[PDB]
Amino acid sequence: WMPAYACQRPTPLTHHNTGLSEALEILAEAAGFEGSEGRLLTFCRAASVLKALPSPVTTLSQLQGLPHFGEHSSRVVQELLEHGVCEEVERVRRSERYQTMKLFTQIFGVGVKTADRWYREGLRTLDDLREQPQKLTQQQKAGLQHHQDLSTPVLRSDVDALQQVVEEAVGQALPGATVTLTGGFRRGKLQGHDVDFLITHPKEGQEAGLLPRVMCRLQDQGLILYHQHAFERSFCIFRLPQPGSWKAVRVDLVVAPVSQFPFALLGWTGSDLFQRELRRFSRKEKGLWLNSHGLFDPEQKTFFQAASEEDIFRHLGLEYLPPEQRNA
DNA sequence: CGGCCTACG
DNA sequence: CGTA
DNA sequence: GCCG
Ligand SMILES: Nc1nc2c([nH]c(=O)n2[C@H]2C[C@H](O)[C@@H](COP(=O)(O)OP(=O)(O)OP(=O)(O)O)O2)c(=O)[nH]1
Ligand SMILES: [Ca+2]
Ligand SMILES: [Ca+2]
Ligand SMILES: [Ca+2]
Ligand SMILES: [Cl-]
Ligand code: NA
Repeated sequence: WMPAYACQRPTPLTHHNTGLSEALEILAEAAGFEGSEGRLLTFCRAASVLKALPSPVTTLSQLQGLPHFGEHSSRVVQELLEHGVCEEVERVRRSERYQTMKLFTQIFGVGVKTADRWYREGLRTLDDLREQPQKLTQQQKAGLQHHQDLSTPVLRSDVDALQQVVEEAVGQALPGATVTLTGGFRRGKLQGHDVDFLITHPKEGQEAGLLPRVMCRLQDQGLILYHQHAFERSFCIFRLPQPGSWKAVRVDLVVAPVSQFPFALLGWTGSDLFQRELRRFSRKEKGLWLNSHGLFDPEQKTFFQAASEEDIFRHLGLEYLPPEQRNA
């Protein structure tokens, strides 16, 4: 009754099993820190199944038949239901390894492989990194410089102000170009770690070269603290004005041709797990290859022409889910 | 047993 | 590798 | 870790 892929079922933002899902997500995160993407995926999928249930799980029995629940995930839920705590989860939480890998991977520009190397070298704190700036890329230096602000959740007021300044720069760069808010905010979240914008133009090809012109206009207005610079994606840090001051905010900008807009909108709206599951479903169940540019039939060697996200869902044989039900 | 999303910067 |  |  519970479909196996997250893209086959609605997942609302508010759900009924946060305690259980948070515990499984700890184990998922720790599996990633140890280099097991497969165990990460299973524990994420099991946590996501719980977010899709209509009611709180109160008894072991209620897991029977659910996909992605086997002996390990079931034992974790068992222990939480019976004792309010799972020893394995608590051991991970309080481990030096987990706490330090979380601290380091939370830096913009630092992933698991980098964090693990630094951990093996004996580094433990952000101060330790700042004292060895030779080990840092320019992206990491920016992430570390602005780490305090980047740890502060971005709210909706920040989004609306950011969208106004992005729209102004986009309109100055190319008349008729548009800006669409994507990411978690489009799914209905009230906070995020960054703001995501998708930029296009209704006339195919007019958007070529647009992102450098936007970035230059934002940089000239003093709004850019960091960006990597032809390009179509920018993972930036913006100097966002605040009353009497400013704060650093992570902003992602993507430019796509309008032919690709539905695919880019779907991909960048997420969630991360929802999109990996949708791409897996497409390839493994339907034989079609999905990305943020298109949906390819490798036997006909043709791309599906979609005018909306709904068209993509329909072509994949899936019930349509609005963004606020993609919170897998 | 092997697979596990995707590709741009 | 990073985005993640 | 779970599944095809
Ligand atoms: N984080 C992440 N996002 C991914 C991945 N693959 C993929 O297509 N995306 C898409 C879906 C996300 O909604 C979109 C933007 O990334 P994001 O981390 O800002 O996601 P979010 O807005 O839901 O998160 P947040 O700001 O609320 O923390 O990128 C991936 O592996 N990780
Ligand atoms: Ca990081
Ligand atoms: Ca975001
Ligand atoms: Ca983002
Ligand atoms: Cl694994
Ligand atoms: Na099972």
